[PDB]
Amino acid sequence: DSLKWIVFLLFLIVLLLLAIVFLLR
Amino acid sequence: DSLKWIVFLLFLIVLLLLAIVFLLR
Amino acid sequence: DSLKWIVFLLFLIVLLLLAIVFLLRG
Amino acid sequence: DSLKWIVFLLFLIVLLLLAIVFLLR
Amino acid sequence: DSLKWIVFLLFLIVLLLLAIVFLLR
Repeated sequence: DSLKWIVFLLFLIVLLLLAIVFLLR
Repeated sequence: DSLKWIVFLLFLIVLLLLAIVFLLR
Repeated sequence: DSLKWIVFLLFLIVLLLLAIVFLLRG
Repeated sequence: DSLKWIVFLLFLIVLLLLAIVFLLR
Repeated sequence: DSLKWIVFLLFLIVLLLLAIVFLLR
């Protein structure tokens, strides 16, 4: 489907923002 | 529910972006 | 419907990204 | 429709991320 | 079709965030 990929990409975005916060701190 | 999943991930994204804003400022 | 909440959160995200742009500018 | 606004906001998010990348480069 | 555009923009956002992480590291 496509909503599954949308959710997975949003999860990847959450992970990448977590990593960005880690690197900023 | 898909839509519900998307709202929660976007809320996490908003929280992380607020954290990034306050880490920059 | 959750589409309204999705649009609200995306609008907040746009605002926060503009804030980040301005913070990186000066 | 709300899908058009979602696409528009995502496109603006892409533009803002491009601006962030350009500023960081 | 708007879902294809949404997935495309989300994938581009993921790529840009990966670039931001790779630039911060």
